Amino acid sequence: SSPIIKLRNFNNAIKYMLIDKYTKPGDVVLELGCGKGGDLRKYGAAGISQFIGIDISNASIQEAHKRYRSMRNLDYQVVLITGDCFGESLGVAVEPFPDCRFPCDIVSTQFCLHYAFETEEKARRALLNVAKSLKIGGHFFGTIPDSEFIRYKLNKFPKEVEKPSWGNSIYKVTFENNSYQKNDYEFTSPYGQMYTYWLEDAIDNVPEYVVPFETLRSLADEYGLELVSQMPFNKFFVQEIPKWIERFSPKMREGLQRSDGRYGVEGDEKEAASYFYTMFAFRKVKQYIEPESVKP
Ligand SMILES: Nc1ncnc2c1ncn2[C@@H]1O[C@H](CSCC[C@H](N)C(=O)O)[C@@H](O)[C@H]1O
Repeated sequence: SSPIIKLRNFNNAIKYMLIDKYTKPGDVVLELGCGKGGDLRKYGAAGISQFIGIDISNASIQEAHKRYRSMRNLDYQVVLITGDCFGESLGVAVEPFPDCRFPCDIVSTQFCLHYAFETEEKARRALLNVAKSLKIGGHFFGTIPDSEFIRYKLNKFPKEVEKPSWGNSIYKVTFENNSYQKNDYEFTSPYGQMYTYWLEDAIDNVPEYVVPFETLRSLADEYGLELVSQMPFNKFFVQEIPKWIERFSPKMREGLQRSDGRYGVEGDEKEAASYFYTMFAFRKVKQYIEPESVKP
């Protein structure tokens, strides 16, 4: 109905499309930054065997527990853990939860990996956490702001603007500084490139960090993860929607359909959801061995 509701419907559609594209029956899923568990139920149709949700917010995990408790137990085991997925090794978080079945098949980071790019140390710790958790042949997928859209918008500001900002009725980005423009329209470093993000009734002016996708790809490769797909939300939706029209309920279709009959978003939610964000998927191709770790 409202632009922000259509954004939420669209992003939920994206997550269904992403999860069901790469997740297989029987998979063990590690959901990092799982929040209140809003995607827990999206794995049911995929037929997974175990969902491990980790989030740094104990309040969100408590709410995840409460929402799961009122649910009848699904066909998969659910493990919900309060823990820092980006600034600490995952072993600390999951050690009290021996039911976790590692190595897993899927690592999912939905709308959260960009918080790991606060520093190189945190970005590397997050990606090592992802890589070490996975089987060879496992997949790492997720959703982050598209650095190429961010660069496109940043490139429009003259160097004199001290705090480049843009948005529309439902979102706003405010960069901490103009170092990008002063640096001939390139980030001075891949990490800690901070902007405050506002999303109506979702994110209340919280700092987050650009994820220059070439750096995410380079780091992933260093830790044994090969890019399978990276697509802005609008192009991913176009690619997947032909197989999903029949799967969505009537109300779900109605909440995704435009007046010209196509499915997707228009208006302010078009930029806020379908341009601002990209999906990605990596496959683990080799086991990372820490440099100089093999001793006599
Ligand atoms: N270092 C960190 N470790 C784990 N979770 C983190 C984190 N930094 C941020 N988060 C979590 O990232 C989440 C972003 S909100 C997205 C929640 C969920 N993945 C969904 O798509 O609905 C929040 O729950 C926040 O607490």
